[PDB]
Amino acid sequence: TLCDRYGLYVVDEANIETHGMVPMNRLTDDPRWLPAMSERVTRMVQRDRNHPSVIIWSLGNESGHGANHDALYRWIKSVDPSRPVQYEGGGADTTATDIICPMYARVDEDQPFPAVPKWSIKKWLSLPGETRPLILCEYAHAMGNSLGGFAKYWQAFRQYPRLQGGFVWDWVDQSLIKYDENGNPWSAYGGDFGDTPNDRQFCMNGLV
Amino acid sequence: SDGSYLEDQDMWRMSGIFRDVSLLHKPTTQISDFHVATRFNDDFSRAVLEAEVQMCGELRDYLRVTVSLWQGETQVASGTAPFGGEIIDERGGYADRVTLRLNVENPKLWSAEIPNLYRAVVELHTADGTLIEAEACDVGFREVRIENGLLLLNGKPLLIRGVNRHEHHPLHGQVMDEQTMVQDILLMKQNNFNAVRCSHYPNHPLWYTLCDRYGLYVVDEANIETHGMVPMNRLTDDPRWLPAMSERVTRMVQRDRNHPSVIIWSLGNESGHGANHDALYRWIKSVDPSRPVQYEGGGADTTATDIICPMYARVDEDQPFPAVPKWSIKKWLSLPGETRPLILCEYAHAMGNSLGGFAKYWQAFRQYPRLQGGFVWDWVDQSLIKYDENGNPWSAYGGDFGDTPNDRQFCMNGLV
Ligand SMILES: OC[C@H]1NC[C@H](O)[C@@H](O)[C@H]1O
Ligand SMILES: [Mg+2]
Repeated sequence: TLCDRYGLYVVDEANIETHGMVPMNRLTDDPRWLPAMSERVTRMVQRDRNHPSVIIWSLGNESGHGANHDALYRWIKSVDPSRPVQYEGGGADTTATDIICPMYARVDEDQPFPAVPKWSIKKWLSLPGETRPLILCEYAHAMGNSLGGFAKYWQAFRQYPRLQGGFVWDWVDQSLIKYDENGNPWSAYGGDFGDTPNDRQFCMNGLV
Repeated sequence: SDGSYLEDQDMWRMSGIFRDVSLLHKPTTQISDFHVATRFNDDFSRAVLEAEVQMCGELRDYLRVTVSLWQGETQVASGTAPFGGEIIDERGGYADRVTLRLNVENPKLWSAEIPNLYRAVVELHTADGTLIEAEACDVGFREVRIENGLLLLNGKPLLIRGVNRHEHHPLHGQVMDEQTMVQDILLMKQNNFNAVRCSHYPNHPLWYTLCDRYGLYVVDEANIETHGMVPMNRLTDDPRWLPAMSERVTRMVQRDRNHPSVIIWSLGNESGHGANHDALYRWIKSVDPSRPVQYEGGGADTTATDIICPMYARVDEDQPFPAVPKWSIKKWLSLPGETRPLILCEYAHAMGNSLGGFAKYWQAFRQYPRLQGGFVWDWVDQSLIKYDENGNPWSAYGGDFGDTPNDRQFCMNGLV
């Protein structure tokens, strides 16, 4: 409602992420989990389809690429033809996405990982057969004293018509407040609550 | 002559009888034309050689044509037939033509790396076996095509290491001889070139034979350039000049279509973009579907080209001229709708102490699949020899002969 009134475009994302599985698509390629995944996508579209601020649907995050993704992609295109669908998993340019949407691809340098390469963004646009626009679903990791090289993305976004921008990672540091002996508040991160194993300061990635 | 309006290339303007003169004796019943074509299976393990032969003179029942294919001293395939094509339309077929199909198993493929040639002999003879005349050419088995935005030879993506070459000799002007042609080809291959662009006219006929034998890819170009017109397409958009332009393209294709080294046809150079270009583009695609057609004029990506072929576009920087912008090459590939491969028909101007930034093109050509290389401008400096008072030779350029107006040292652009 507030994004409708003040004016922001929204990408609305299904609550599905299975990053800790080996391989990443162990559940999303299995037909017994297709019921559970379909509830997460269908109920989101049925709740949010009337908001003008929502302009793109997303199938979730970091779940590899399985046949359950292609089925749900097609379900949305059929009940709501008015918004594009995007999905980054499985190498960012699968058949479950209308937009090429890499995470952390660089402007000029290739990162040629097996199965899921991250081409540089200028090269990706022009791979034989490729016609979709490219919007980074995550770029420029803002962890601590960071954002070096930010100007180089903005120079590319303005020069190339099919590079249409991206989403910085991310808005706000996820730190929590603890109290010392004198009751003075201090900012805490992973491991400060006796939680174990944990990933330490990696939860603080914000611009604010 | 009025032909001069079509011959405005950047070069010395000279005149006379500058290539060979011959007499040829043929019998009254003769072979008047023949074409050779090669078709392949998915993995290049089986080929069909298709030869079409046409005759002139009086048709008799006893006439026969034989085509044999030789690899060195070994006959590899052979076919014989009487005259008479298949039915073509409601009025019948060509009585004075015949098509032979020869099967070849595991043919050795032609490329610039390994230039394997066969010899095709075409005999016109009687049924009892008296020979009337023979003709022959060198045959290379190769397939050139554009598939999914890439230019492929024999199923693999080419990387063109090309140069533009003019026919120029400092003593003899525009007269070419075997010795100079061979010297150029050796130096080109010793310096890692695999391709040459005939800037900007058909070459001496021996040139194509030597590129077949030593292995270079050739771009063969029609003698049409109208650079000095305002605007550049004043003649090429005018239907009264369509006859003159069509003779320049059709006669080149009819002379050179059998050479394996020719892999791309070009419609000419710097003539803007007019409707005469689209018509001739379509004429070639229809008589010779086996080679792509390219044309740079009119902004390098018009409907008269199968390949985007800019001249002097930069790697990273745009040059946004009105009507005919030169995008940087990485950006051009990805303009909305664009799917063709990009090969620069001229890049890296080698005038004097030059070629700075050359490494930056080669880094891009290797990183991007649809950037498939280009042709440097150019091979040899066009300077001429003058003599001083003591008879000492010195190298001369525009203006040194009292020619006026002239363009000074701009004629010297070579790597050698
Ligand atoms: O030397 C400049 C160069 N520019 C482009 C032309 O095609 C060439 O003939 C030559 O004039
Ligand atoms: Mg010119």
